[PDB]
Amino acid sequence: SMLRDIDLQSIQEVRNYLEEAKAAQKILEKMTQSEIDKIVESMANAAREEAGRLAAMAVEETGFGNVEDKTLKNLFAANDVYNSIKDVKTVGIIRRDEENRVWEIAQPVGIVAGIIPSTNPTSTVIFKALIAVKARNAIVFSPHPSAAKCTAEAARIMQEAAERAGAPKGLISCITQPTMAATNELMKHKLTDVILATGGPGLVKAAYSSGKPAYGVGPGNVPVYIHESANIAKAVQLIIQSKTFDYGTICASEQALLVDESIKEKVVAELKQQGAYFLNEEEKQKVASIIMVNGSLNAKIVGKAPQVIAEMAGIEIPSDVKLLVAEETEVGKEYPFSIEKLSPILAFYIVKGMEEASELAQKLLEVGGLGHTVGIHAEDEKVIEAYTIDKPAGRIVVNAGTTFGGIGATVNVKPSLTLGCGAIGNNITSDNVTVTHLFNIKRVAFGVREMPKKV
Amino acid sequence: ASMLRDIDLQSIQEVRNYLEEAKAAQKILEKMTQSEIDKIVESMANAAREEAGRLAAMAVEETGFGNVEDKTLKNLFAANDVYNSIKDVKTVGIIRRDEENRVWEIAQPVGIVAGIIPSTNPTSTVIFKALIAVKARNAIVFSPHPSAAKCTAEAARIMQEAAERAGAPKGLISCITQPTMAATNELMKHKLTDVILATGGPGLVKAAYSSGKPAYGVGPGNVPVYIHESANIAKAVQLIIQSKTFDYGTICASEQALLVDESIKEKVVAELKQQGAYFLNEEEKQKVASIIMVNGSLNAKIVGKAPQVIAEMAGIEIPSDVKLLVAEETEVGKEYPFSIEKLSPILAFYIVKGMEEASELAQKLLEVGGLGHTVGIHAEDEKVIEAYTIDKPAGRIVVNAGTTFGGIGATVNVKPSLTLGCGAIGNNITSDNVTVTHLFNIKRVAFGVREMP
Amino acid sequence: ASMLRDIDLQSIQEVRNYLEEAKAAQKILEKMTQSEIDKIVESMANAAREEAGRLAAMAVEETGFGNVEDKTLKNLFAANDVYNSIKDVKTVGIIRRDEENRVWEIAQPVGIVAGIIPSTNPTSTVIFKALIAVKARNAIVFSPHPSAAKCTAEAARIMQEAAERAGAPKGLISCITQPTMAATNELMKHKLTDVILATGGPGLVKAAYSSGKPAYGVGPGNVPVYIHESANIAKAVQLIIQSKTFDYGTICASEQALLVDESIKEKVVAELKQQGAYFLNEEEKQKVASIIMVNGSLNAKIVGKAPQVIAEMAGIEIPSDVKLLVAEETEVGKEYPFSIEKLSPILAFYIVKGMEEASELAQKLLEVGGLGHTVGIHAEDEKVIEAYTIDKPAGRIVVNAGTTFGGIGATVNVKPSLTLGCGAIGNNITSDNVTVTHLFNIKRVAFGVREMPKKV
Amino acid sequence: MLRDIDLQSIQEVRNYLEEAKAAQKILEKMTQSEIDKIVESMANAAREEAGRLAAMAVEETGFGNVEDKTLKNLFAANDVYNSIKDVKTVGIIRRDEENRVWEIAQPVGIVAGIIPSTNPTSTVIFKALIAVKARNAIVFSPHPSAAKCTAEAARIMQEAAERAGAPKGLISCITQPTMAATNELMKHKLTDVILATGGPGLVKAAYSSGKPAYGVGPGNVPVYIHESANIAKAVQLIIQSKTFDYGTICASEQALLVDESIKEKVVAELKQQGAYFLNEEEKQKVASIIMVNGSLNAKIVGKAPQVIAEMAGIEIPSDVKLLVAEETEVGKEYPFSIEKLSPILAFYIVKGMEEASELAQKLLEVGGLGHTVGIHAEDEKVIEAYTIDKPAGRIVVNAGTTFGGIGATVNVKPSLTLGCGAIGNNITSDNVTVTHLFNIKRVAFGVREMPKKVE
Ligand SMILES: Nc1ncnc2c1ncn2[C@@H]1O[C@H](COP(=O)(O)OP(=O)(O)OC[C@H]2O[C@@H](O)[C@H](O)[C@@H]2O)[C@@H](O)[C@H]1O
Ligand SMILES: Nc1ncnc2c1ncn2[C@@H]1O[C@H](COP(=O)(O)OP(=O)(O)O)[C@@H](O)[C@H]1O
Ligand SMILES: Nc1ncnc2c1ncn2[C@@H]1O[C@H](COP(=O)(O)OP(=O)(O)O)[C@@H](O)[C@H]1O
Ligand SMILES: Nc1ncnc2c1ncn2[C@@H]1O[C@H](COP(=O)(O)OP(=O)(O)O)[C@@H](O)[C@H]1O
Repeated sequence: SMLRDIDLQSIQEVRNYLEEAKAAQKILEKMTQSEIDKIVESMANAAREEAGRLAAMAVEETGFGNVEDKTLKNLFAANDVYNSIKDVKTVGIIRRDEENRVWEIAQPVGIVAGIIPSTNPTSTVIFKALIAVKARNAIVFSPHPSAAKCTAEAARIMQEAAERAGAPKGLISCITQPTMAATNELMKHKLTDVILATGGPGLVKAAYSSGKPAYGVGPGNVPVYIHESANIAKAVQLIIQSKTFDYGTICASEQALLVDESIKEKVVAELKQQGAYFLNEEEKQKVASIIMVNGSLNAKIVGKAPQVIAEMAGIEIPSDVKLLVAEETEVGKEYPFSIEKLSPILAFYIVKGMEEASELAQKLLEVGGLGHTVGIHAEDEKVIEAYTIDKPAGRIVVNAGTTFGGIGATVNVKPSLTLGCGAIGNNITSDNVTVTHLFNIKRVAFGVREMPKKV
Repeated sequence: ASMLRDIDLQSIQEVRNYLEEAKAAQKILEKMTQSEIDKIVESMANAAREEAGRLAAMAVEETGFGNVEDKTLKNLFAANDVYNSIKDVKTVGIIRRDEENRVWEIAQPVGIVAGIIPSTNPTSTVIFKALIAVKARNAIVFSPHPSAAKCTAEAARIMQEAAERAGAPKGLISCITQPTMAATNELMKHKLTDVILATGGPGLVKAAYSSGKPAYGVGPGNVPVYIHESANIAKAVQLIIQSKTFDYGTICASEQALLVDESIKEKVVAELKQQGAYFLNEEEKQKVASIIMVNGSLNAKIVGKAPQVIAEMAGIEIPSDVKLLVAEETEVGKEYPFSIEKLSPILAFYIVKGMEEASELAQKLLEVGGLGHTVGIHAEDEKVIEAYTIDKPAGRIVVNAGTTFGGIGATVNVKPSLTLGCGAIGNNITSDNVTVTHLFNIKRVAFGVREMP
Repeated sequence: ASMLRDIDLQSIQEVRNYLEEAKAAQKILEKMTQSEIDKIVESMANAAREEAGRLAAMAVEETGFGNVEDKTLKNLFAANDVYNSIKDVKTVGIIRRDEENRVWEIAQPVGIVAGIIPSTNPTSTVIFKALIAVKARNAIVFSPHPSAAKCTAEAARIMQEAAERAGAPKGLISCITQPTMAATNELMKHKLTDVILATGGPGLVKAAYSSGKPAYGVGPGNVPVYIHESANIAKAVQLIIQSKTFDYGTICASEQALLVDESIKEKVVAELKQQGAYFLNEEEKQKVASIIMVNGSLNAKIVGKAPQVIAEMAGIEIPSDVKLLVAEETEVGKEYPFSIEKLSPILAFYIVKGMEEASELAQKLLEVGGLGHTVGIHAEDEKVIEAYTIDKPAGRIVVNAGTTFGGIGATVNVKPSLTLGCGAIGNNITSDNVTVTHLFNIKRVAFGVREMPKKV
Repeated sequence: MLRDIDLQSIQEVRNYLEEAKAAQKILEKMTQSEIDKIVESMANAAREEAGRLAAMAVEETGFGNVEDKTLKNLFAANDVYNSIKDVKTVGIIRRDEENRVWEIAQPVGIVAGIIPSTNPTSTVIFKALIAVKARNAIVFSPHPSAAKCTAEAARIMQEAAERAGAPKGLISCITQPTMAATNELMKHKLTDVILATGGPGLVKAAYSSGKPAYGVGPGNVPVYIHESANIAKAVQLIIQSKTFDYGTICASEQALLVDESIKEKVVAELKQQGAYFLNEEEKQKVASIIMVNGSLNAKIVGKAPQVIAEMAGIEIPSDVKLLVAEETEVGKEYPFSIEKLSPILAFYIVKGMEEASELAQKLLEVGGLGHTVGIHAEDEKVIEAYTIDKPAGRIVVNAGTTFGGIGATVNVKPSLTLGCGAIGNNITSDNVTVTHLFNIKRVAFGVREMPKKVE
């Protein structure tokens, strides 16, 4: 009669972590800015040394992507995120407004529950560990099952690096054998203060039903408009690099191109030259047959090199092909090329001008991309202003790859791997989530006006 | 063939009718210019201002809470201060450009807002929520507390009518007429509900963060106020009494306990009595205590009641000019009724040796249903203020002001609001005074500025 | 359907109305004499009889299952056999005295009954449940299957109107006109509902026993029939074909697989063919197999359809005088469409070496969605019958009879019923054929006849 | 409270059900004679341990007294055993040759047995006997305040059963009772039937479990003393029943209804046999401790009168056998009109049979519907008239309702699980016994031809 079952063991595990995190966070909350910053620096530096190994671990365990790109993915969290927060004041009085007689104090949310995706398992741990601790919180991680080990390993490195710099034990922890029982327990336990839910909509929904404050994400289905004023060579190059990054595993990555008829041929030609393989009618359907199983995305094509996809669909492509492209006209969840494909596959739509492009992008976003990301390539300022203004996306990327743009690598939004899709994407915010979401502001404010007694 | 009858089913259908009309209304509204929106918002605030007294009378009459003068002032806070704080906010289209970084921001409405309305601030809260929601280009559907169903609906009606006159679409502002759990649940989980603004007790707030929907909740207050020996006592007492006795203590943020430095105790007692306080003796105390808590929870019947009314209920006898009741206290806990949030002109009175002992009791008082809400201190020595305030878990830390008027942003520079988020510690997504910027998302147009290695 | 969106609210409100009306009617009914009750029930059985054909034709027309001749007989079974088995049952006041034990028994109506009706037996099940419920002095509120809403509703009206002509109160018998989960949920959990009679799919029955109310549910059948080498083969095939093809196989207790001794295999095949069975060759079997299941369960579109219609749907070709389809089979499981409950004129045909192998296989077939329901055997060796039947988990173990007519108590002496409890093993509170004695509680008046001791 | 008691207790239930699964399959294979030998050995051990369990039960729960609990245990060991020992439960139990029908006994499988706080050890014995006799396994769940004595009772049963051939795991008991465990037990895949002897909350839960269940209801038994009653004999019978184990059995007298014409004699006779009639001052003090919050006060359950008196702060002679209180009102807020589970008796004056019936009806609606009523009378025509319209499964004539209700002194089946029929949310009004724990399979021969066509 000692606990034997995995659901039950995992609950016990979560409970221990929470007890230890509470005690750890109390200690951490008392430290100075400089004490905190030394801990954060050690972690980022630690992430930097292990970024390649963890990248390789993630590739090995998940079968997604490639080692070089995941290595770069880890460094983004270890470098860019770190740089974006290292100088942020998170301790004590963070703002004084002398003339209005008010000052702001940073206040930790306490204990954070972090849900980690399979696609970005190691990098997402870092990004969250960094911003959480910078704000003086504890954090308990819940991995995607198919990536439990490398995720846990990423967490370990953060804790141990933190500890070397003086952090208490249990500040950073991770469920080692994920279960439904464990995920529910973590989200709802009284000691759990805030949920960062980076996962599919089902899990994000559970988080907004948890009784707890939650920052969730939504899925992407990013349409990109190439206007006839675009630098076509520059645009095709930027897109391919982004689309093929880690073989297209991030959710802000391009899923469909929308192209002005008048430059249609040039863009096609530029694509082919730079490594695109245009599928013919025959090949499309074979590839389409493996894109969706049932009514949802086939997991076996996710983050797979184009040669692997070619073999799987039983077609032959040159070994130097960087991405597959299929010309399409229809949009809907029964047309596999119009959905989010999370792989080096791109749909290709022709448009008459700005209006048909907008109309189509909206159609594409209505398919599970709402509030996430859109892109346009164009040199005409009036067209850019008119196109972007009414698009339902928190990230509207101009003249950049959307993968790198969406996360804040190559455009100036805050570096993040947790992209809020706003209310339209069932989220409390459309922000790239960062350290400022993980502390509350307290306002010390002085009597400055007298309240009237009579009307 | 076609019948209905049970009130719950009718209330559910009503909610469904409102949301549909709200959707259509918001889409038409969303197409309006900043100028057109701002005119609509202006009309609402004007009408609100004029009807403040009438609405105040209905709420006092329907609920039994408070008095018409203070409720009139309360409605005006919403019609004036809240309006003034949002009327110049950019909410249409591009609201910000960052030329050096090559980014610009577009305001995006959340869609349809569900506003839950408490029984204590029923008309003022509708006015406040309607202004910030419509300014952000949303529709809003209200759910009254049952004790205040009629006046709440009337508040909504006045806004819709004021708004529509100024060009707003039909169905933009609506209100459930007979509140039920069924109807509340429908409003919270429905496909058309985009965001919940939940201002109410801990039970409703928990339900809102369990709805599957993005939510801004509140928490309850239990506001402790420290009077330091450096304080201007005569000025502190006056601010305290005006705040505590406002609308007879019905706002979540009213002082509930005074922590007083031993060294000035004598002047404070004398000063309280002179300014209208009645100190209950321990016999009077046990008797008043007997009606504060009822197995279990705060006795609704003393809520927002005049001190003479409360005195009669307890079976004690007090002078007219008496403005509030005070009880001496040493203990803190659910088993000590004078230590809880009382929502009435009743104060606890604790003696402390100094700041360190003051913080300890205050911490203990907050953990009884006040965490993350509001705290107060009266003092003139700036170092004592900083040391005391730095570690208090409250989104509002009010210095040298009444906490009623401070917490809502009337008399201290916090954002005008009647929905006070209590941060993670109060089970809320934010610690801000909720206002117009919380009801639109920002979309970012951002340009390529760097190469990837 | 301008307001069809709120059908959930309408259906709920309607249920509340029906239950309130039911409460008043039953209070009144409970006061009547045995003569009055018995006079009413009789009128209901008589009206059902006259209307048997018209109801039969509505059900066939509305649902597309079955045929008019057989449904007429199904309706008459409820109107005649069920009625006759209950006509003398005492349900008012003191129903039994036991003078030497100094006990007598007083009958107590359960109150208001919630009746769930299947699409396969919509009119006949209304008739059966109405007769036994009212005989026991209860009110009953019906929930139709949505595919069968109109004919079900019509059956209830005929019972109620016929009841009124013989003196019954209004609202005694009612029926939900717009079936919904919301309404079903309301009906099962509502304050005034006392007992649930759930004759429907497994999800609906499980829900009934999750309702907080006492419930009599059913289970599905997957009836295996053993033909032992001692069987009268000519007689058996006749009984089997009649039972299996009745209403085109919609009756759960209908045969689903034959297990045939290897040693007599040649005669059975020949007799089956002569009496109207078509043996599918291996390829015909696959095309028919491919329409048996859609999405991991039975395809509703073949249910209760004529053999020629099934043939057309599968794209195969059979004579017009074929009465049922038969396929040779070796495997058992959900992945073997011929091994599941087919609810249509289709039979599986398994060869077995002897009794012990039949029993192994019989257990396996039941485990695929048939536990506690029905099994059959045809044999003339009493020892073999006894050894085979003894350990089968089925409430009805039918010997030398069609299992359709046997299961329900038409041709064997079990209680006449269209609600077949599958016992604990089938997730039911009883394995009985549900009947009138299940719809009233017994109160016992008992006299002190013994002394409690005072010291140990 | 312990943080992880719930998970280990869930585990224990799971282990028990799985051993019970294996054990029952083995038990089910035995002959009638092997089963009957087992049941007899169980009865003997219950008989031998009656006193030791009684003492444990009194001490752990604070309810009742050791002599009566010992008698209570012996009722289960003897009366129940004797009433079932000759019932056939294996194989063919009946052969109707003219009608051509064989009946075969079929065990329900695994029973979940919920045990009340009032009759912990006696109920275990009772249920273990009828469950095993019908060839089932059973897993018990105690009320937490009686966990140790309940488990001990289960332990003795299994060991008694084992010596005579039973398999291990046949009879088990949750040692750390919890909601989680109870919940796990009622809904578990391996659970076949729930026997729910407990409060109204749990019975509702059992009928909400998705499983077949036999529940009980609460009692609130009114007994009418008609002018035709033998007053001396009636009072003697009533006091014996009412004070048995200090009134802990559910079907215990709670209110007397007395004909005005014999009021005088009855009051004096009650007094003569040890009743103490409370005055207005005493009434109000006692009434104050009968319920706390708006539910029955656990501190008076099964307590001697003197203990109750002291608790209410009144004093009474040490020889007082029961407290009585004259009453006119009926309702949830009149503590003397509700079920008191202790030696307190309401006393109602009535003008005749008709007023008595109305009041009886009102008392039953206060949590006694379907359970038990009593009447003392020698007038045959009144009894018949009084009893016919009472909604109760046990209608006891000229006997104590405690012993009548359980089937000790009137001829209902000896039992400690009393069903309240449909009117009390139960599938039966029977005293539950062994025939409720096996289903009947019917072997039925062809006796008719079906005609294929109608006119
Ligand atoms: N998973 C389930 N959960 C809850 N209830 C269910 C479930 N499955 C069936 N039911 C209950 O039974 C009814 C639906 O049963 P069906 O499975 O649909 O009956 P069936 O005859 O097998 O199929 C016919 C119906 O299904 C459709 O595919 C077909 O077009 C037709 O409407 C409903 O009234 C419902 O209460
Ligand atoms: N260990 C786990 N932790 C969190 N969620 C899980 C876990 N296992 C399963 N899930 C949930 O079940 C589903 C698993 O499917 P997933 O692995 O996301 O497939 P796909 O990648 O094709 O969407 C998701 O909705 C996920 O939230
Ligand atoms: N609008 C509403 N509709 C339905 N129920 C409500 C509503 N507002 C509050 N409630 C319920 O009533 C409670 C309010 O507390 P209550 O005791 O009625 O008044 P108070 O405590 O403010 O004096 C909440 O906890 C909530 O569960
Ligand atoms: N199966 C169970 N296991 C543990 N506790 C239970 C169970 N059923 C009810 N309770 C608890 O028992 C208490 C109610 O006891 P009650 O049923 O009133 O006992 P009594 O019958 O002696 O009056 C509640 O606190 C409830 O949580």
